[PDB]
Amino acid sequence: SPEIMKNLSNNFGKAMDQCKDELSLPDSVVADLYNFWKDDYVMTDRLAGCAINCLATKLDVVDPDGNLHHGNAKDFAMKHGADETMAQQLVDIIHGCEKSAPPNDDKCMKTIDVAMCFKKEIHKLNWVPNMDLVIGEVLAEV
Repeated sequence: SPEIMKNLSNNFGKAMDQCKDELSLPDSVVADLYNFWKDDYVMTDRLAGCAINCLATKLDVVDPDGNLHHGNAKDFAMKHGADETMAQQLVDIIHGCEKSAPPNDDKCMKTIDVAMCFKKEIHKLNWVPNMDLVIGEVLAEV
Protein backbone atom coordinates (compact mmCIF):
# COMPACT_ATOMS: atom_id res chain seq x y z
CA SER A 1 0.00 0.00 0.00
CA PRO A 2 2.22 2.78 -1.36
CA GLU A 3 1.37 6.45 -1.68
CA ILE A 4 -1.17 5.28 -4.22
CA MET A 5 -3.24 4.08 -1.29
CA LYS A 6 -1.88 6.73 1.03
CA ASN A 7 -3.55 10.09 0.51
CA LEU A 8 -3.21 13.14 2.72
CA SER A 9 -6.10 15.24 3.97
CA ASN A 10 -7.78 16.77 0.94
CA ASN A 11 -5.10 19.08 -0.41
CA PHE A 12 -4.32 15.97 -2.41
CA GLY A 13 -7.10 13.42 -2.09
CA LYS A 14 -9.40 16.27 -3.04
CA ALA A 15 -7.24 17.79 -5.74
CA MET A 16 -6.64 14.29 -7.06
CA ASP A 17 -10.32 13.38 -6.95
CA GLN A 18 -11.20 16.79 -8.34
CA CYS A 19 -8.51 16.59 -11.00
CA LYS A 20 -10.00 13.25 -11.97
CA ASP A 21 -13.10 15.31 -12.66
CA GLU A 22 -12.13 18.79 -13.79
CA LEU A 23 -9.45 17.18 -15.92
CA SER A 24 -11.37 13.91 -16.09
CA LEU A 25 -7.86 12.49 -16.19
CA PRO A 26 -6.70 9.30 -14.45
CA ASP A 27 -5.92 9.99 -10.81
CA SER A 28 -3.54 7.09 -11.24
CA VAL A 29 -1.12 8.95 -13.48
CA VAL A 30 -1.10 11.78 -10.97
CA ALA A 31 -0.86 9.30 -8.11
CA ASP A 32 2.36 8.19 -9.76
CA LEU A 33 3.88 11.62 -9.22
CA TYR A 34 3.99 10.70 -5.55
CA ASN A 35 5.68 7.44 -6.48
CA PHE A 36 8.81 8.68 -8.20
CA TRP A 37 8.07 8.84 -11.91
CA LYS A 38 9.06 12.49 -11.81
CA ASP A 39 11.31 11.75 -14.76
CA ASP A 40 8.06 10.96 -16.54
CA TYR A 41 6.83 14.47 -17.29
CA VAL A 42 3.98 15.68 -19.47
CA MET A 43 6.18 14.22 -22.18
CA THR A 44 4.20 11.09 -21.40
CA ASP A 45 1.11 12.18 -19.50
CA ARG A 46 0.42 15.90 -19.39
CA LEU A 47 -2.57 15.16 -17.19
CA ALA A 48 -0.11 14.30 -14.45
CA GLY A 49 1.21 17.81 -14.95
CA CYS A 50 -2.25 19.33 -15.09
CA ALA A 51 -3.55 17.31 -12.17
CA ILE A 52 -0.56 18.36 -10.10
CA ASN A 53 -1.18 21.93 -11.18
CA CYS A 54 -4.76 21.66 -9.98
CA LEU A 55 -3.23 20.26 -6.82
CA ALA A 56 -2.53 23.85 -5.86
CA THR A 57 -6.22 24.41 -6.46
CA LYS A 58 -6.40 25.55 -2.85
CA LEU A 59 -3.22 27.28 -1.75
CA ASP A 60 -4.87 27.61 1.64
CA VAL A 61 -4.31 23.89 2.08
CA VAL A 62 -1.04 23.77 0.19
CA ASP A 63 0.24 26.81 2.06
CA PRO A 64 -1.36 27.70 5.40
CA ASP A 65 1.07 30.50 6.17
CA GLY A 66 2.31 30.71 2.60
CA ASN A 67 4.65 27.74 2.41
CA LEU A 68 4.82 28.44 -1.30
CA HIS A 69 2.80 29.24 -4.40
CA HIS A 70 2.33 26.95 -7.38
CA GLY A 71 4.30 28.19 -10.37
CA ASN A 72 6.14 30.62 -8.12
CA ALA A 73 7.45 28.69 -5.13
CA LYS A 74 8.37 31.03 -2.31
CA ASP A 75 11.94 31.26 -1.08
CA PHE A 76 10.73 28.85 1.58
CA ALA A 77 9.95 25.88 -0.64
CA MET A 78 13.08 26.18 -2.75
CA LYS A 79 15.06 26.57 0.46
CA HIS A 80 13.60 24.42 3.21
CA GLY A 81 14.11 21.60 0.74
CA ALA A 82 16.40 22.91 -1.97
CA ASP A 83 20.09 22.36 -2.62
CA GLU A 84 22.35 25.39 -2.39
CA THR A 85 23.08 24.63 -6.02
CA MET A 86 19.46 24.08 -6.99
CA ALA A 87 18.95 27.65 -5.84
CA GLN A 88 20.70 29.12 -8.86
CA GLN A 89 20.88 25.91 -10.87
CA LEU A 90 17.12 25.81 -11.27
CA VAL A 91 17.43 29.41 -12.40
CA ASP A 92 19.29 27.80 -15.27
CA ILE A 93 16.70 25.44 -16.70
CA ILE A 94 13.89 27.50 -15.23
CA HIS A 95 15.38 30.27 -17.32
CA GLY A 96 15.07 28.12 -20.42
CA CYS A 97 11.68 26.76 -19.43
CA GLU A 98 10.06 29.76 -17.80
CA LYS A 99 11.15 31.59 -20.92
CA SER A 100 9.49 28.93 -23.03
CA ALA A 101 6.63 28.61 -20.57
CA PRO A 102 4.82 31.96 -20.69
CA PRO A 103 1.71 32.87 -18.68
CA ASN A 104 -0.37 31.45 -21.52
CA ASP A 105 -4.02 30.84 -20.77
CA ASP A 106 -3.05 27.20 -21.13
CA LYS A 107 -1.03 27.66 -17.96
CA CYS A 108 -2.28 24.15 -17.32
CA MET A 109 0.13 22.93 -19.97
CA LYS A 110 2.19 26.10 -19.90
CA THR A 111 3.22 26.85 -16.33
CA ILE A 112 3.34 23.11 -15.78
CA ASP A 113 6.17 23.01 -18.29
CA VAL A 114 8.14 24.81 -15.60
CA ALA A 115 6.47 23.14 -12.64
CA MET A 116 7.86 20.03 -14.29
CA CYS A 117 11.05 21.50 -15.70
CA PHE A 118 12.43 21.81 -12.19
CA LYS A 119 10.89 18.46 -11.33
CA LYS A 120 13.38 17.02 -13.79
CA GLU A 121 16.12 18.30 -11.51
CA ILE A 122 14.86 15.78 -8.99
CA HIS A 123 14.69 12.96 -11.50
CA LYS A 124 18.46 13.24 -11.24
CA LEU A 125 18.34 12.81 -7.48
CA ASN A 126 21.02 10.27 -6.65
CA TRP A 127 20.35 7.95 -9.57
CA VAL A 128 20.40 9.21 -13.14
CA PRO A 129 18.84 6.65 -15.48
CA ASN A 130 20.02 8.71 -18.42
CA MET A 131 19.52 5.46 -20.29
CA ASP A 132 16.86 3.07 -19.05
CA LEU A 133 15.32 0.38 -21.22
CA VAL A 134 11.96 1.82 -22.19
CA ILE A 135 11.00 0.08 -25.41
CA GLY A 136 13.89 -2.36 -25.28
CA GLU A 137 15.61 -0.96 -28.35
CA VAL A 138 19.23 -0.17 -29.13
CA LEU A 139 19.79 2.79 -26.85
CA ALA A 140 19.57 1.81 -23.20
CA GLU A 141 21.23 -1.09 -21.41
CA VAL A 142 18.60 -3.70 -22.19
